[PDB]
Amino acid sequence: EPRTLPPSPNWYCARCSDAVPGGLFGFAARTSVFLVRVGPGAGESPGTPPFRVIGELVGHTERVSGFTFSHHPGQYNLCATSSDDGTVKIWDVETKTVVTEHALHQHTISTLHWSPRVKDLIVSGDEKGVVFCYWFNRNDSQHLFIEPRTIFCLTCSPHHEDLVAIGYKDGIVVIIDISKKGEVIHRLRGHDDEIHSIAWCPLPCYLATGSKDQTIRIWSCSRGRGVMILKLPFLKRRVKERLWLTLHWPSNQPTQLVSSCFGGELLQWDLTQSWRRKYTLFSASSEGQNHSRIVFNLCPLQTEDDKQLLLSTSMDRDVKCWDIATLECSWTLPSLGGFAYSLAFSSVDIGSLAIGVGDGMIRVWNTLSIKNNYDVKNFWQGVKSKVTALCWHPTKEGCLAFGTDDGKVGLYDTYSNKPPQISSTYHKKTVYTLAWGPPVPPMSLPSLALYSCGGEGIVLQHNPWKLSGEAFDINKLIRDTNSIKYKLPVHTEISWKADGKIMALGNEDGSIEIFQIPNLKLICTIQQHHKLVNTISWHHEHGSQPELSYLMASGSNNAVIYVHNLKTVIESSPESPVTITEPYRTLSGHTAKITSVAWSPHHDGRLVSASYDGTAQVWDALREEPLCNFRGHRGRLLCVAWSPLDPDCIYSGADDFCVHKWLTSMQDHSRPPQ
Ligand SMILES: C[n+]1cn([C@@H]2O[C@H](COP(=O)(O)OP(=O)(O)O)[C@@H](O)[C@H]2O)c2nc(N)[nH]c(=O)c21
Repeated sequence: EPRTLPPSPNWYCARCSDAVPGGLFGFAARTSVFLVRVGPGAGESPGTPPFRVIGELVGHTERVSGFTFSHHPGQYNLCATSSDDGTVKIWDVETKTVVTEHALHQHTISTLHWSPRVKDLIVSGDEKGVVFCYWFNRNDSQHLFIEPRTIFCLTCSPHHEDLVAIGYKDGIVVIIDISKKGEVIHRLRGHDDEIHSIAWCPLPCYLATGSKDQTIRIWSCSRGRGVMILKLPFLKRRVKERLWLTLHWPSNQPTQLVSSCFGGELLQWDLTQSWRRKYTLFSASSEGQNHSRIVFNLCPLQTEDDKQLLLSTSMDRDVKCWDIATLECSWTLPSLGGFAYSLAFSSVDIGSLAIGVGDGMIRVWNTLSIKNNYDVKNFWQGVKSKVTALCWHPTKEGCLAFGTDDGKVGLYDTYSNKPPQISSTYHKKTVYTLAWGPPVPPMSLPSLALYSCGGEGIVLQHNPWKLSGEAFDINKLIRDTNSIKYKLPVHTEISWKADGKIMALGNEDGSIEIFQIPNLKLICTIQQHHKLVNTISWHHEHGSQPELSYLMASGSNNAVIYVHNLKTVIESSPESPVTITEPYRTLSGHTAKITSVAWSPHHDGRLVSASYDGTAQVWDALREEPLCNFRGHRGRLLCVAWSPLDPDCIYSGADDFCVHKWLTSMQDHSRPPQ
């Protein structure tokens, strides 16, 4: 399996993640459940954090709203999910397949719980207050209804196999007996708002409830009354955001109770110090290890080497693992909240990978961290909208160019906390391409200019030193230099040659026009593609044969990839432009549009391509031979990038909300699926 940057855990679900001893962690994300092996079984270096994304539960067609592991010894491999598609599925995580399922619910399911006491019991509840009890082994059921209120959470008793606690949207908490046709045994009034979490005392009774009303309440089953009220402290920061108050009652420390707080802070409440309402802040000493937005779920995981771990899911899109013994953050697994549109490695900071995501946050992945496989920085300043284009500055470290789907073009400094400069001139459509190169008139009359291409077909030339100034339409220069009466084509791609002496423009009609410095004289037009040009890449200038740097790969809405050698036509320097209609090489194999191509900086004529067919293909372009096909993604690939340091390592991003880091040598398939 490849190293994976997963989709964000789902929000506002009382229980859409869970863990089992060993062990294995699973979290709902969009329509799937992603499994994470944690501990010795993850197979990681003694330095790097002991975890790894190993699998995915695929089958649901709508949002997964609930997830629960079977905590019965021997059946830690069984789990259950709930979905907005109306179904409850039982899974086998070792085969990622569905054992059995049901669709008994007639309304949108809220959550579900695997009974801690009965091997095959799974209780679920929907937003009309309907509860189904499901025994999957003998395929039995029990339609129940308690109160005409929206169910938010439910938790089976770990001690009594017939007791189930249910929390509602209005603050009502009930404990029912499922053997007595769902009779309300206790009715707990006190909360004024949504119940988010319900935890029973691990010792055989007491139970704790967490609510949006900022209070935690401990109740006694004997008296059916509340014995303790814990209100959240108004702590200091370390934006209108509502609270989510979830709980964990550690079986090791029955006198302690873990909860979330404002801003995603985690708290450990000492219940013996009742009147003192004494708590301890998680990672109280260290800064920046804590979540920055609210926490939704908490899952206890004891590893095989007896480590007490706690996993948290958050709105800040991080998944964190805490050591309960120290209350410190062991590690962090970042996640994506949208499409992975662009990938770009810096030529200055060689291992620095920038990721353009559809949730309005730029990720910078330090792929060279020895102690951390997921060293990822977030940048949300002045972005908001989807980042659809990225390009590092070629010489200035920490300077990143970015473009958004609403036509914005910006300059972000990642070494500092300076707000990004936003260009005044913007495109009427999505910025699909950015490129650095030598400034052309009128700008040249800065060392490098930032070029941006938008969906409307305009390519703007930006000034780095004066971003708020006026960006120039290069069509105004092309029209004059090459003397063109009729209108110019819709540009869809821009790619500079390595020497900065040649700029290539791809168009909606499928043609690629070849211009040259300093006035963009049209010396060549490639008529090969008959559909919109998506991507163009020039070969690097440090191959065995320096004549390789005249090779140009291109991808369009057709599945066929073309390579064109431009040694002759460029070195001939024709005053009359030349039309080329023959490919120097041809790469067939993909079955859908090509979104991205890139040359390996480690080899000669080795190309990687990203396609809507759901795969990435590695070619030996010179011999037109497919080498390996990566099929890890479940969606359509939007971008691909070669590791600058490892010749065997490639990164890819798709609309499945995933970035995969994979090895060419580990791929069994050689060509795309047919
Ligand atoms: C219009 N357009 C679409 N793409 C590619 O196609 C993806 C999305 O294309 P889309 O038109 O936004 O939606 P659709 O193709 O699924 O119907 C983007 O992530 C790009 O990789 C494009 N890529 C480039 N370079 N230029 C373009 O004008 C362009």
